[PDB]
Amino acid sequence: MTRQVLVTGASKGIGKAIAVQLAKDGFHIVVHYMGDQQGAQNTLETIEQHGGSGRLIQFDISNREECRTKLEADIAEHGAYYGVVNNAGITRDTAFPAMTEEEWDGVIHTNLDSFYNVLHPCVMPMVQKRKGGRIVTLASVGLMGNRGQTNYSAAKAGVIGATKSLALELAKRKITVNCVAPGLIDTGMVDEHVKEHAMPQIPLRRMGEPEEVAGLVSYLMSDIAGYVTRQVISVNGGLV
Amino acid sequence: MTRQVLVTGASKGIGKAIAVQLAKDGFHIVVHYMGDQQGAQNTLETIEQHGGSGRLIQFDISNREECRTKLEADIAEHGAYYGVVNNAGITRDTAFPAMTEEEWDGVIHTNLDSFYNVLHPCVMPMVQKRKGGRIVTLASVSGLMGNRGQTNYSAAKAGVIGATKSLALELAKRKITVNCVAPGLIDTGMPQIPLRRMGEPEEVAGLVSYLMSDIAGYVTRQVISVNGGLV
Amino acid sequence: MTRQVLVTGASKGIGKAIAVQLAKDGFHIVVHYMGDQQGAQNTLETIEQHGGSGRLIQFDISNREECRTKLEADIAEHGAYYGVVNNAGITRDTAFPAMTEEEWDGVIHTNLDSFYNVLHPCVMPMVQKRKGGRIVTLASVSGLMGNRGQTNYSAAKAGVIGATKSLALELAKRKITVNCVAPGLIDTGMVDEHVKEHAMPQIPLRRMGEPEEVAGLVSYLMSDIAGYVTRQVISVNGGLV
Amino acid sequence: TRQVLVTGASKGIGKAIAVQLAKDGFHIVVHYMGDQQGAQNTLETIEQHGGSGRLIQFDISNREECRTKLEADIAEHGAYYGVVNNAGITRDTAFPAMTEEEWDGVIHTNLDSFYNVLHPCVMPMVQKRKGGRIVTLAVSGLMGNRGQTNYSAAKAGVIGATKSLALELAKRKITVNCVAPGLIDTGMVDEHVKEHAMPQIPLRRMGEPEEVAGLVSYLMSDIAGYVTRQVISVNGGLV
Repeated sequence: MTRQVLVTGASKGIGKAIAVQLAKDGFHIVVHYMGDQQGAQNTLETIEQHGGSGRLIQFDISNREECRTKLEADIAEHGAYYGVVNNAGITRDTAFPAMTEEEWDGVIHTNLDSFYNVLHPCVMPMVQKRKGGRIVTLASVGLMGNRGQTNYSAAKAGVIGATKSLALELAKRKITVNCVAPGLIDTGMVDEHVKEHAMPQIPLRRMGEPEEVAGLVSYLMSDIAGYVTRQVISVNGGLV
Repeated sequence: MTRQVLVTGASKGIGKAIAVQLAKDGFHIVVHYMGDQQGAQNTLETIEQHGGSGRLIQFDISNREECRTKLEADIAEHGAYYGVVNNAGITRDTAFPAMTEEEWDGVIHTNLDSFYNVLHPCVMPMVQKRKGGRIVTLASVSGLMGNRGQTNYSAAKAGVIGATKSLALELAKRKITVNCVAPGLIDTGMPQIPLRRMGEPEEVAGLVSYLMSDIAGYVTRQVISVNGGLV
Repeated sequence: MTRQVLVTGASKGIGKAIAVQLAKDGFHIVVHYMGDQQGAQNTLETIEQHGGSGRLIQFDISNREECRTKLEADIAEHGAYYGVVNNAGITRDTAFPAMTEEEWDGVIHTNLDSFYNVLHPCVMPMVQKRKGGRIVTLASVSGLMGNRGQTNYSAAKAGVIGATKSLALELAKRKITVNCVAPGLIDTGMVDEHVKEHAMPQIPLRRMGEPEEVAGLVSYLMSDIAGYVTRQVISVNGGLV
Repeated sequence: TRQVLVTGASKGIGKAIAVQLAKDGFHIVVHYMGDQQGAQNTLETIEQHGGSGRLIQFDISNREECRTKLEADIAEHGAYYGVVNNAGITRDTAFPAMTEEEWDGVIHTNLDSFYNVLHPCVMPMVQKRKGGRIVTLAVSGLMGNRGQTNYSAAKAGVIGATKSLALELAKRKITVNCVAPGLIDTGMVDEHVKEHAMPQIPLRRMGEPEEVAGLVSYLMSDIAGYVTRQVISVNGGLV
């Protein structure tokens, strides 16, 4: 009966807004967090006070072994997830010639390897339950490239390509696979010089809110969105 | 403080499903038709059956002066639309070497010139109400990727995409989102589609519904595909 | 065997550069013009003076019947074209609310209807000659992402791209490739300078392109080794998009 | 006077590119990892037809080997004018069955490639102040796979890296583009793949390596200096 949705990074910002909204939609939210147990608990309590249901889960997304262990156990105990939302991390400009090995490797392995680390333990349980499903990845913002971000652009484009290929793979199981690509989102601590930097590039001349990303994820998660797959959809105020 | 949404081609198929879903969403639907009054009436009947509301309107999207006259009179009587859904459009499939003048022109006119004919009388009244707004055009996977026998249709729908993105840039400062919905193959009465089925009219309407919703206010200048994974 | 290539709008700028370069490549160029006869003869004289061959043709790409008559007569007399470069176009820039009927219609029916008006008389002869061929349409970055004050131009060029892809699919088995070239901002001379450096910061290369730089990509697509490139829209825009 | 590194030039597309770019007049650095026979023949063919070049060996998966060999080669001969970074061969694996090693290995070979080969080359190029050309090579467009999430992730990542680097080096008159071939007849193509793919290809034939090399030749050419940040597909209409 009940449909469970794992939301990574649901202790803060975009992941928290997604978790709250999907709980409102009726999904049993698995609120994931890395270190911030207080924030995850806050998310879950917000969910419960607005009439929904969920539970916490903890793992470090860059720790593949830990991801597998915690997810396989949570799944063995509670059943396969109907949905998996894989949220993104932050970026830091660095010009390619100046870029160090660690900057390249770290960006690639935190932003691209998390696709495998989080989704591999989750996909076949979802297939085996044969009730369809939903997978939604999120970009750091992937389609266009950006100065000083060859590593983050490679990672984000990689996620997009992995997402689309997996969409082709899982189409026959009635699991939709889509990527959401937000523009500049106001998550509460963004640099002023960042706002200053990009606001003229944004037709709507304003930052997006986390709830605005969550609305798009809520749509993709909904039953009527079952013919939408293999897509990367941007919520960026017209930036691109 | 009712919010009115014009839906062209709403007497049948995708247009009908959009009109019905948006009425369920709480919008007052202006059900447009050209000759299919019976279909339009059935749409409005269903709208009221679900507890919604709306009204009919008649014009030929290809007749620019008729469009302007009827739309401006409707806006005079009831106020400006909050949303416009530009859905009407025909196909005249054929090999390009065999394609006639009529087969080219009719497709361009009904599919692409309707952008100007329907939206031009509607934009400034929308802007002047200073309450934001929504414009959703309809294209096709054909417009994104090309398709044999559809040089005309692919041209017209790709053109709708380009016009839509431009208008998005123009109207963003009034908080009016402008987006385009590109359905794949829709069953309105197959091994190249990953989901291995045709789409349903309601599945197009669901995406139009999302775009018409208040929480979609930061999505603009987009062409979003509901196509089973074709592209 | 001589291969004829029609080049619309070849009296000036990009069309001229394409005509001159293709003549250098060895193609017999049909230099088309609408009103600018002297520019077209300038193009043909350049071609001739570097040892190439060509001939003029006149018609208005807006006038479908004139296009058909002139192209059918030229092809009846000289045989089917091997290549067609659909280059000619117009802009009528305006914000959408202020845009007139004629500013919308003129752009759609000159830039987008051109596809049918020029290519329909030319495709079946090309196919019938069973030698393969080349069709290259010219669009714009405006038709890829949209631009303020260009709902009409963006629509027409996006439409050109969609038609190009569909025709590519129809003709692929005929060994005719069909592609679209999308230039960025090209220095055609006398280009308005406010427009110019308003556009400079969007262009990574921090310069406008040269007509020869567009002609070089058309020249590549026209070449035999490009026979596996079709259904593509290729941008020459200094990294704009 | 203008040197071009061509990785994977011992065979197939890489060989075709090396041969053609040498006919265009570039001095080709013919790279190989294990296929020394093939690279020797690539260089010998170049020289027989009146061109010039030299061999270089390294494993593109070994960042250290790449850096040492490329820095040494550049120190002796000066920075490359062009770098062509070719792609490996694809493999089917359903995502559920895919192993840690299949994922990590494809990312490491097909994506980290970008850093391992290009990073030693970019700043020297910039410092020579003669402009330059970088071309990455993505096999794309096919339908009906049993899964290629890792290869498609790496190829999409290469495209993103390429476009971003294009943005960085635009000011330096260095163009950076990606070429995405369809199904190319390298002589080692599975019969099953030919059968399944051909009805999806409007041209109804595989491409020839020389048809990819012609597009690389165009991008390397001086007249192509206004083409940058692009992915250009040579695929017979596949997509």
